[PDB]
Parts: sequence; structure tokens; C-alpha cells
Amino acid sequence: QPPNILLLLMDDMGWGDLGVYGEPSRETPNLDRMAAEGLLFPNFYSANPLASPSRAALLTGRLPIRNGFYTTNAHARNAYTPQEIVGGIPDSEQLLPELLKKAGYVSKIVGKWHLGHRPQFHPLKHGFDEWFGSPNCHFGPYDNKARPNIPVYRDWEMVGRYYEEFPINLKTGEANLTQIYLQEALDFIKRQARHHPFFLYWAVDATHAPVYASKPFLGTSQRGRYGDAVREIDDSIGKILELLQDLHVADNTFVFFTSDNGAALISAPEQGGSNGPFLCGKQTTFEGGMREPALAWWPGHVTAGQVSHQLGSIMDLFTTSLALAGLTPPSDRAIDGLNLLPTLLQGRLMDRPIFYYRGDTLMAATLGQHKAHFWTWTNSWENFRQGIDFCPGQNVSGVTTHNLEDHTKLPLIFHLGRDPGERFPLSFASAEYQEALSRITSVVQQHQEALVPAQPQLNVCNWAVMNWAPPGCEKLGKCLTPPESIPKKCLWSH
Amino acid sequence: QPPNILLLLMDDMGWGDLGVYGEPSRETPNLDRMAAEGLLFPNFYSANPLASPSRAALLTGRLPIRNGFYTTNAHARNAYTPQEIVGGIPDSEQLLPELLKKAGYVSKIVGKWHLGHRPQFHPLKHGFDEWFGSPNCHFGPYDNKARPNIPVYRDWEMVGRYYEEFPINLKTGEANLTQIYLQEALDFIKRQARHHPFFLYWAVDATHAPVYASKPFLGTSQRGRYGDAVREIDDSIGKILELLQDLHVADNTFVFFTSDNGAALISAPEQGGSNGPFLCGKQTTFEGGMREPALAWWPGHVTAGQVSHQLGSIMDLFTTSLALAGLTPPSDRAIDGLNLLPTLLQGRLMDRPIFYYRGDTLMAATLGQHKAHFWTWTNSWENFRQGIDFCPGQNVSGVTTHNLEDHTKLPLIFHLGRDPGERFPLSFASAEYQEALSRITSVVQQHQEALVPAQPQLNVCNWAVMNWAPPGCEKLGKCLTPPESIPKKCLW
Ligand SMILES: *[C@@H]1O[C@H](CO)[C@@H](O)[C@H](O)[C@H]1NC(C)=O
Ligand SMILES: *[C@@H]1O[C@H](CO)[C@@H](O)[C@H](O)[C@H]1NC(C)=O
Ligand SMILES: *[C@@H]1O[C@H](CO)[C@@H](O)[C@H](O)[C@H]1NC(C)=O
Ligand SMILES: *[C@@H]1O[C@H](CO)[C@@H](O)[C@H](O)[C@H]1NC(C)=O
Ligand SMILES: [Ca+2]
Ligand SMILES: [Ca+2]
Repeated sequence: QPPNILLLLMDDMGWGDLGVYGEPSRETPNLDRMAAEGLLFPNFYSANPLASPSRAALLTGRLPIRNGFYTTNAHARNAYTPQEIVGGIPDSEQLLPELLKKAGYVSKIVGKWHLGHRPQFHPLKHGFDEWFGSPNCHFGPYDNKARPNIPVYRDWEMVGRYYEEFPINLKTGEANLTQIYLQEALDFIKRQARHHPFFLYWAVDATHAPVYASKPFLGTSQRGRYGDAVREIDDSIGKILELLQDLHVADNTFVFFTSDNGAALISAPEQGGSNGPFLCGKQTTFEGGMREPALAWWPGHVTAGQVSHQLGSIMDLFTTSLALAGLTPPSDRAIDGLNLLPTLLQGRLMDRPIFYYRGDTLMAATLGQHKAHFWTWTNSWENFRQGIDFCPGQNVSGVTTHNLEDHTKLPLIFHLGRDPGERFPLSFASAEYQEALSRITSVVQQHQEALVPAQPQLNVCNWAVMNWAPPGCEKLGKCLTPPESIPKKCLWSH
Repeated sequence: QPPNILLLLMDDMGWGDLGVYGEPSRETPNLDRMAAEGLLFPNFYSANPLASPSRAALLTGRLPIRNGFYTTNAHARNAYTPQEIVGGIPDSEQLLPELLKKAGYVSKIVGKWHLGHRPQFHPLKHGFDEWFGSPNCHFGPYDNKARPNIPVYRDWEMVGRYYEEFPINLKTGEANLTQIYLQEALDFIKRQARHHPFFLYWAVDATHAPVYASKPFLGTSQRGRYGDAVREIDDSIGKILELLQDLHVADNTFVFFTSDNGAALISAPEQGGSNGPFLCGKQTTFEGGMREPALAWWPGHVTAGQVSHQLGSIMDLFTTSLALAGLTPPSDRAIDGLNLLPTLLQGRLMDRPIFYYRGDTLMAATLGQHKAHFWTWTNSWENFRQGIDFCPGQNVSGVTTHNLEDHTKLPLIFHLGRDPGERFPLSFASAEYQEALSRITSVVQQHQEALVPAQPQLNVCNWAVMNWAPPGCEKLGKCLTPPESIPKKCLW
């Protein structure tokens, strides 16, 4: 029997958020114990500076420019799947839970989907057998006229809406959702163990603004409300790992912990995390925006308490999971995700590139110790003056710019080992620069020459496609009348 | 027999420099193992933003404002003990090794002293039995006419100078000094074990610019030359701890690892370290400047792999070390250092203040989770425009200022748990501010009212008092003719 696969994907948790990663308050004892019992990656990356594209990248093993999860409305624009998005995960894309049933896996998603809320994009049409969670974020409350409250699903149908059946108290921070998500995880593990190999995709979002926690966790953290949620998630993960040992299935269960993008610094200090020593955060292709905590745990197989400097990608979880299943990735398409099993089980290292996209633009690329920025951007001057700062307290001259800066002729290159905070660009005249420039540009142009970008899914929005009347609304008496509208170009970043 | 005391004090190593503290390259496996076998402090502080005052503070258990290691030449100015300094540690201060002598200890300093280079300030006049190292930094090379190359001592006499008998190659970064310092430590431990309780003050300085490492460590770090030095020091520390275990004296040996101030960000990225998530570094009273890595290791006594959020001071090593020897601190004077043994052995927490001084000025104070800045300063506008940046890549509005800013009447208060990088001052109108303000001001007032500052030791410099002719130069033929000069006010 192939090993069970458990993917713990956090929302907006940064590289500096775990005790073992250097968080000063040391409030993640369970994750620290996971690290001590497994392998830790200090050089691990997501696939985009925000939620939806990274989640799509995880589930396809493919960059958002291949899987369609980007916009072309303007250059280097972050896009995702809000309630009004017309597109979503195309039928042409092959998702991990779809492929895993070739080895008899039963798959469940717990938490946030973000690959499209419309009927054709439902997770149960894309490989998952079970679902408890929302297709969208947990923002609200809405007035149900300008936009509807966001639905929570069980499998095919909604069981309620956020701020209705699923209360989130914005004054106090109280919500029971992480406890519900935990119980959904445990119930599924118990039902599947010694019956079918299982894949659990545990995509919680308590750490995404507005942040929440169950009452016993509120006010327990030295990091305010954000820390409260982290302690609750850490505790929950502890109980998940304990269940696997109690059912004597731990040694046949591979568990990976990571996050979908960097800490949301616009929400710091009370509602957002830390990116440790790294520059900026969510929305940017600086290290703080795409470098993530990443732990692997598989007792009797992954040697305990080790560290690997393998350049890792969230997309590698696709290809690695297939390898654990005894399966092969699709052969009719580019697959960016690499098989990490030699790294995980034998301590091997693979010389691979990490490409950093923002929308339609390859902003940066890392090979070995070096990173070249072909483009730089934080956010526009207009947004910055309105108080939106992606890099609070931070300013690196000619690097953190409010204009989309074209460095394609002379890439800004950093040595990440010597300069994790991207503070000191290499001299253009140096031998080290020339070597790095030729090595990285070679790999980038090979990538681009082989790339035929997918059509963008995130260009079009429609007021009428919001969650007015999700399936299951009728019986609950919760259907809302949609407004009259036409599809139109989404307005990004504003 | 009281337990052995081993204090490992780094020069310019930051909070973000150890793997276990979050350094991404994870290049300190021996120190990480020390942490796993002992106790880690995430909230530990030095006593000043630079070398000499912090070292004076360690060995006296007393703030620089009390022990004399500050200047009054101007307000809030960093001062230390360069070669031209006239003063140094006064006879009136009681140093740790002086006081340990009572209990049968034999004490050795290995490495950098920095408490005065003149004959009356010699460490062997101040409680140490043995010495291998230098009174000063390892800057050079000098021409031996305008400045003399810095001497290295064995006990009472110089055995050579840096860039002469003790080469430091600035082109490559090669020097054997850390290996020599390791050997000095090992030899001392072998000699004292089963004979006398030992106190070893191991004060290496390879991580201080200009950074150096022995050949086998050069080019081995992903952090460049600074990282090479760190790897060597880490390796040396592993060998020290292994010796204590191999001699079967580990269980009777208390060892502490810390640093004297934050990373020197003027020397980064090649010759300076990391302060992790904290603001600025060396020379400032922001967290990056005075928050330090801190490990305690005492097998069988300190429970392995634990973390304590005890607000700790480098000064505490004075009082704690006395408590280890079964001794009480001086009773005729204020002592800032606290006995940390109940923390170390029983896991206790003491509600103590951390005061942050820069020169003659109390810049900031931390109580619990809150830090109040009464004054802010990085460096002057003139120095900044000349390329000196204590906070590269960093700018916090109204916080990181190039003027010495008076906030005495409305302190900038930060919640350190929520905001380690001191990015978000608390609103002056909040209830949290008001509570923190009253709590912190109370303890600051109590401190200031009971304080009579010592006369400053770091005001006066004299060209003629530099190391022209250290004791031992005559037999070596290394005495240099000094210039003519008069004592004058130092330029800080
Ligand atoms: C959370 O769950 C507990 C039961 O465990 C219940 O008493 C409480 O009302 C719930 N709170 C909310 C806000 O739903
Ligand atoms: C960042 O620093 C540069 C160089 O000193 C300066 O010109 C610029 O104004 C700074 N940017 C901001 C937003 O303060
Ligand atoms: C360091 O010592 C080795 C022998 O152990 C010697 O070959 C080398 O020249 C020495 N280097 C310096 C700079 O003293
Ligand atoms: C720091 O930020 C403030 C406020 O934006 C600005 O006035 C100042 O120019 C900045 N300083 C530098 C060196 O960038
Ligand atoms: Ca996210
Ligand atoms: Ca120092």
C-alpha cells in the first residue's frame, strides 16, 4: 500500500512565523517538534506572491503562467480569484487529487479552495472526493445586496455563509473555524486509515486577515491576534500528528507543512506575520514575499532533525506526491515541480532554478546562491500614498521602488547567503556578477523559449457571478437575487 | 570544589547569526547542539551598543554609567578604549575574577580585554592569573610612526604585535589567531581540571572587522568571510565542550555563550553579521544593537533543550557566576547583574528592567513586552552623507532619525512581542500606552534617583600613551619611539 499524503498549507504565514525558524516568542512547539522529528527547508519557495496562483501551482505542479492563473490586463499585476471572477481552474489542467486515484487514493480538501467559485470549478469536479471549506476568502460581513456573504460548503452544496451560520467576530477575533477544520481532518483520517490510502489537503486560513481564533486561544499569544491563530493552528497540527501515531499509521503517512505566500505586511503588527530576515512580503517577488517555512515529516523514512538547502518549490509537492504514490507526472506538458524524494530520503541536492513571477512578468530568478531581478516593483506611488506599504520600515535604494523598474539589460543580482535581506546588489563590473548573470540568463531564456503561456483566467469579472445562489441555497432558504450586469475587465490592485 | 565557569563572549555577533536563532545557512552546528543540550534566551541583552563598556559591564555586573566606561564630551555618544585612551577600569571596581579568587578559582582571559591598555589596567592587576590576547582591537597594519601595531600579550608581557609576529592577511582574510585562542583554552582546561576550579573568559574577536579565519575555514561559508570566521569559532566551541566531556568535568562546568553588542552593519554583507528580525545594529539602542544570542550549558543541572523568556543581561553573568561559587556580590555599591540561577535551574521568571544607555544618556527601557524610547538616534546627518549607515535597508518614520531626538516627555513605546522590528509605535492615546508608560517610568525614575554616575573614563586621549613600548618590547627589540603630545579631549 502507498503512503498516505497530508499537505498542510497555511495562508499568509511567513518565513519568520515559526519558533524553529527564529520567531522570538517561540510559540509553535508542535511545529518545532515536527521539525525536530523531520527535515527542515531554509530555502523553500511558493510560486507567486499571493493566494490563488500559488494554490493552483501546488495542485498542478505548474507555474501560474502555464495553468492560467494570472492576468494580462496590465504588466506584472497580482491577480487572484475574488467572488466576481469569471474564470478558474480549466478542465485541461490535471490536478493532484485527480491523478492520485490512479493509485486508489481517497482525497479530501479542508478549508480554502481559491481556484474558482463557479460550478465548473468545484473541487469535487477536479479530483477531490470530499470538501469542507469555502471557495473564497473569509472577508465580510457583506450586506447581501452589493455582494453576498461567502458560502461554506460540505461537498457539493453550501451549508451556510460566513458571518451567518459561521460567525466571525471582528471586534474580539472569535471564530470556531479552525476547530471545525481540525475535526474535519481527524474524522477523515479515522475513516480512511486501514481502508484506503488517503490524501488530505488541509488549507486553513485563520492567519489571513481578518484573523480569527477560538475563545481558548484568544489573548494567549505575545504576538496579538495573529499569534493567537498561529498557536491554534500549531496546536491543531499537533493533534493531527498525534492521531497518526495513535492509529499506528505515522510511518506510512507523509506530511508536509508549508505556506502559500509571504506574510501580509499590510496587516502587521496585529493581523499579519513576520518574514524574518527577508525583504518586504506578500504581493512582491522579494524573498519576504515568496520564501516560506517548509517541513517534511515521515517517521522511519525521513531522518529526524535534519536540514536541507535544496531550493524547493510548492510545485514540487505535486510531483513528489505522485512519486510517493508510485505514479508519474503528465508527460504531454511542462511540469515545473520536481521529485524531492532523493532530497527527502537520501539527502541529495538538485541544481534547479526558482523563477519568481508577478502576473505576466518573470521578475526574478534564483540559481545556487544568486538571485537576479530582471524587474522590480513594490506597489505604485498612488497606492503607497494611500497608506498601502508592502515593506513597512524597509527601504533599499534603487531596489524597493514604487515604479515598475525594467532591469532586463542589467539585472540587479544578490548573493542570498551573504545578503538574505537583498540590501546590497552586486557590482556590475565584478567577475561574480558576470558568472551569475550568464548562469541565470541562460536558464531563464531556456525557460522562456520553451514556454507557450496559457490563456489568462483572471482578466474578466462579472457582478452577477458572485455567490448569490450557491447550490444548496434553496433548501436552506438562502438564495439571493443577483443584480443585472455584463462581464468586464477586472480592475487589479486598487 | 565549586563548579568551573566558562564564559564564551563573541565580538560583534548578532541575534541572527546562529542557525538555531534562524540564520538561513544553518552553519553553527556546534552552537546549535549546545542549545539542544541546554537553555536558549531569545530576550537577552548586552549593556551598551559597543565593545568596551559592555565588557566592563560583564566583569563588574554594573552599567557603564556606574563603572566609568562612558564619555561626557557630548551627549549620547558611543565611546570605547582605543590605543590613545588615557583612562580604563578604575581600581575602585571589583572584577569577577578578583572576587572568585576567594573561592579557589584560577582565572584566565583568552583574547580581547578592552578595559584599558596602560600598565594599571592590565588584566593581571585585576584578578586574572593568566592572559593570552590583546588589550585592543586587531585593526592595522600601522606604519609604527603615526600609530604602533597592536600588541599581543602572554601574561605580563607582549610577545609580539598584530601584522608582525601575528600576521593578518587583509587580501585573503587569513590568520591563525582563533586556532591559537582555541589551544589556549584547551591547554588551560587540561591544566586546571581535577586540580582547581577554573574561570575561563574566552573573548575571541575574529568576527570583528577586519574579519579573519585560518586557511581551512576560508571560503567554506555561504556568508563570505564573516561566515568563515563564525564557522571556525563554532568549530572551536564544539572542541572546547568535547574536551569538558572527555575530561569528565562537563557536569561540574557551567558554560555561557553570548555577544558584546549587535552585528556591525557598517561592515555587512562581507565583514558583518545579521541581527535577525531586529532594527539596526551596533552603535544604536534599537534591538539590533543590544539584543544578543545567549546559551547556557551545564549538563545534569540545566535541563536540555529548553527556552526561557527571562529578560537577561550580560551583567547577570557577574552575579550568577558569584552565586555559582557560593558568593555574594559587593554590598557597598549598586549591582545591576541579577542571579539567574533560579531561572537556569528552576525555570523562574524575574520581572526586571533592561536599560539601554548610549554614553551618558538612558535612551530606552524595556519592561515585560514593552520598550520605551526616551531618546532616538542612529547617527548624525554628516556621518550618514559620508556613507556610514548603522541601519542599511531600514527606515522607520520618526523612529530611525539622524538627529538625537528628545522624547523624554512622550516616549516612543513598542510592544516587542507583536513588533520585534520596532516598526509600529503605540498610539499615545491608547490604554496600553498609558499602562506601559507608567510602569516603565516608575522603574526608570527609581533607577535614576538612586544613581550617582561615576566620573567618566573615556573623555581624555593622548597620542603618547599608545602602545609604543609595551612591557617586553626591550628584550624583543620592538620598542618604538613615541611622538611628543599632550592629553586632550577625545573625538567621538
Ligand atoms: C464554539 O464552540 C463552542 C462549543 O465547543 C460553543 O459553546 C460556542 O458557542 C462556539 N462559538 C461560536 C462563536 O460559534
Ligand atoms: C529610500 O532611500 C532613498 C535613498 O536614500 C531615497 O532617495 C528615497 O526617498 C527613500 N524612499 C522613501 C520612500 O523614503
Ligand atoms: C598558520 O599555521 C600554519 C601551520 O599550522 C602555517 O603553515 C601558516 O603559515 C600559518 N599562517 C599564519 C598566517 O600565521
Ligand atoms: C525615511 O522616511 C521618511 C518618511 O517617509 C523620509 O522623510 C526620509 O527621507 C526617509 N529617509 C531615507 C534615508 O530614506
Ligand atoms: Ca495567501
Ligand atoms: Ca564588539
